[PDB]
Amino acid sequence: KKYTLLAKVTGLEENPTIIFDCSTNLPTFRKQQYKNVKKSYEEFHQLFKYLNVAIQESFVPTLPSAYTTFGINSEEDRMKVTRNFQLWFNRLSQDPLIIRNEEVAFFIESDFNTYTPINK
Repeated sequence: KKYTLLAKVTGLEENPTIIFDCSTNLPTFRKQQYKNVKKSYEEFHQLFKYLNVAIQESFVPTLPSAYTTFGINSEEDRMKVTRNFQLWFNRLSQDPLIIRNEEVAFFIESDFNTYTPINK
């Protein structure tokens, strides 16, 4: 009965890339299954910055630390950062008012490294 947004962070690659699959039934999306979505950290910052000021009635989860995300040096670091982005996606998906915002869809569906908000 509920709208759902399920992200599975599958890996990472200045401006690191976060790789994830996405499953949703939200009518704001073009389709339902997305595989190997690639988003740069700066695109995440753009989405957070929009949501933080656009949805002030909700708590928008703070992004994983840029310092630790940009500072990956061990495979252990890589796993910890992967888990951090997984936790971020999980908390985002748990707010039904946030996932209804079409900027979430535009972020996920736009070309790698191109997302800035459509809405002002």
